[PDB]
Amino acid sequence: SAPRIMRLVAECSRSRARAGELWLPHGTVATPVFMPVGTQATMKGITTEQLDALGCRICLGNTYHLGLRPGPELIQKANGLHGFMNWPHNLLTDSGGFQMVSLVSLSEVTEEGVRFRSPYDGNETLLSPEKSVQIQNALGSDIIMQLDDVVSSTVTGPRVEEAMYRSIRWLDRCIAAHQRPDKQNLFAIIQGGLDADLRATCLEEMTKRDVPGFAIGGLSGGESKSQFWRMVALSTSRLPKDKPRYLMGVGYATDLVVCVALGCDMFDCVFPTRTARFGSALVPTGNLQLRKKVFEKDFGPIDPECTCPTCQKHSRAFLHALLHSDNTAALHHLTVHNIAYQLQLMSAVRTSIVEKRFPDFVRDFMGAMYGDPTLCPTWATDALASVGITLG
Ligand SMILES: Nc1nc2[nH]cc(CN[C@H]3C=C[C@H](O)[C@@H]3O)c2c(=O)[nH]1
Ligand SMILES: [Br-]
Ligand SMILES: [Br-]
Ligand SMILES: [Cl-]
Ligand SMILES: [Cl-]
Ligand SMILES: [K+]
Ligand SMILES: [Zn+2]
Repeated sequence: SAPRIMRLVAECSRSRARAGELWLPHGTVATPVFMPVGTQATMKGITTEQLDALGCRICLGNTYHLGLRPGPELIQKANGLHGFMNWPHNLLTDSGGFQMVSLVSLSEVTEEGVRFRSPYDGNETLLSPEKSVQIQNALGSDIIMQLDDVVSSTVTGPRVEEAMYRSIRWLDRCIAAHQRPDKQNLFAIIQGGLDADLRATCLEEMTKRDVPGFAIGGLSGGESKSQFWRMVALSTSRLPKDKPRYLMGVGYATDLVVCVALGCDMFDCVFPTRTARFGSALVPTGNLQLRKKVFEKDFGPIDPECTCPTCQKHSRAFLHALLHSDNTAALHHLTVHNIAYQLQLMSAVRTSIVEKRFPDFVRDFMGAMYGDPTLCPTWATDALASVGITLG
């Protein structure tokens, strides 16, 4: 009944890979899409303008870092979070509850919401589904995330089932609190941890609600890669095909390609930024460790196929010297490049899907990444074989 925000351009015959279009209030976004953090909280980070120049048409943004106390913040801006960020394209804004429960061990979770006491004076801050959705309505982001009860995937016990059912109840609360469904798209977040039955229950129950899209939560928490890819495959097997699948917290290139093969459409991770901080640059063969002296007299670019400004203007040797003379500017250049590599990777994946050659693409990618596609990690081989893709 409700209008679908996603159009399927193509689906490959073997895997679950999909190429599509998100039609959002600030423009169309090609999927599968990696979503960089547009929030400027980092002193060392790429700017919104450079993201626009790279071709990024949707990024992540929250106001958790602003203000006086921890939690999401109203900004009291006439143009909302888009005006605050000077961003003409699409924004995805999480609830802020994940950061509130992860960054502060003092914060506690009750059915009423996420509770915190002031570090300075013990002031009590409560983030309820109602408050989360009201803040997100004021911010005006294009896609807003349900407030959910997040538990560590390493945790086992009744707490997992408790959080799953609480996430369902909070999904209903957020749906009810959500004004402006004509301008913002609320996504549910599938919970259940590594328990197949709990996650299957969460799938069956959450897909009963007519929300524009669905996300897969509680993965990439230190769980085994077997459990990770099995949970992803379960989720996408039971999520509707005419709506987006957003897998939160995965940025490794191999994980991206594999989870595209499993049916995921949207991704996010701060991995490119962290990789840059080690003096490392992402390439089809993995990463170049530019601090090493084998690049001292290497005057080629990071990647002669890369279209990013760093590869247009600077060489490996310049970056190698800059890492040891001005680590910060080198970090900025490597950040630009790694984000451009993530975008270039997603674009090439989508192109391979549209041209009906995705399995050959995966084979080439694994060969370049690991030497020969049969040297691919065992978990990725299992995952790919589960949806009809064999290597070599
Ligand atoms: N709102 C929300 N934001 C998120 N970002 C990343 C996740 C990924 N799941 C995290 C939660 C527990 C697991 O150990 C993993 O570390 C996520 C979520 O599950 N919910
Ligand atoms: Br990023
Ligand atoms: Br040079
Ligand atoms: Cl809704
Ligand atoms: Cl060396
Ligand atoms: K805050
Ligand atoms: Zn580059």
